[PDB]
Amino acid sequence: PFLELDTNLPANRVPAGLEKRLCAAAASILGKPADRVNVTVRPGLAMALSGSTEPCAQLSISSIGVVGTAEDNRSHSAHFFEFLTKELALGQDRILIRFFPLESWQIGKIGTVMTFL
Amino acid sequence: PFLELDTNLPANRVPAGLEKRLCAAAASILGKPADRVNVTVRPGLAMALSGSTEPCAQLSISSIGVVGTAEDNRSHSAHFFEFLTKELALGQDRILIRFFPLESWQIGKIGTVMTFL
Amino acid sequence: PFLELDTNLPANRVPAGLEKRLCAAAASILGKPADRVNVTVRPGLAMALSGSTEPCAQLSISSIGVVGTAEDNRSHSAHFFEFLTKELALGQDRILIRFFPLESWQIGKIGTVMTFL
Repeated sequence: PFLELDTNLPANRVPAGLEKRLCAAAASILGKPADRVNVTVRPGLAMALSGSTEPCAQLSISSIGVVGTAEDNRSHSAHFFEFLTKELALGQDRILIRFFPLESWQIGKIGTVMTFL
Repeated sequence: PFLELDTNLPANRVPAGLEKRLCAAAASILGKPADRVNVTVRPGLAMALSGSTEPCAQLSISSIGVVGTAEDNRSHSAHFFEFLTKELALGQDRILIRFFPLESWQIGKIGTVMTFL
Repeated sequence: PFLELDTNLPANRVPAGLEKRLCAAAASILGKPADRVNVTVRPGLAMALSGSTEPCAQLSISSIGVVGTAEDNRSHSAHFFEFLTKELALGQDRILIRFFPLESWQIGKIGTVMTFL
């Protein structure tokens, strides 16, 4: 999985080691081995979420197979909201997630694509 | 809508409050309520646009329903170019936009997905 | 083409002028004129790749026509891995790429969309 988190929290208000805890949480939630989970955090950005520049965060989650239905994503969303609200000290109205299915021919890994591994 | 703006302008050359003005402009252009508009600005990046590292900006716009045709996007592009050229003091050859349709099952909101709200 | 590179290398460990060399490399690899190539580098991020927070980089490549098959992307991946491993002093296990086909109606250019140019 590929997780990307943009926030207007400054880096010094994003708890140390968030990327590592998010990586482990994602592995558990999405049912994927932790050595296949990728996390990118981009703090200190200028953001409006739902029209408001109060602290907020946007999460993007991309994966093969497991983020392509409403019913799967409803479950995933609940868990990721729980994780981020606590970590970032945000209410649920200050987080949004976007889910993006991927296919193996899209993933370049060790100089080839996942199709051939 | 979800707008993401990457620029090689340093943060101190991106006018204060851009994210708020872009949020209001997007609401007007895309015909969506301002409390559904999201904007993320990432300044100070290293960028080449059309082969050149002169100041520039890349905008991504994602939304349900309204960014999926050439004729819709032609109109949207004109307006967003007008907005950004003035705000960022850029010529039109230094901005590019990418439009991405989204579906409700992709949007995690308040711990569920938009499908169920 | 639109290339986006996220890294946890600090900006002062990303060689000067990387964005320019990546732009020229991409033009050669993807067979596109260099004045149509776009590169964005976002350094100093907090990242885990394959579960690990050691230095790493994620590259996204978006283009019309040339990134939509496994066999095309296998070739592209080899070249981009070669480029980035050397530039960033990373092993191949510390880089991942994602390929995203685009269509002309998605690209806002000079106030219109590529469809009409």
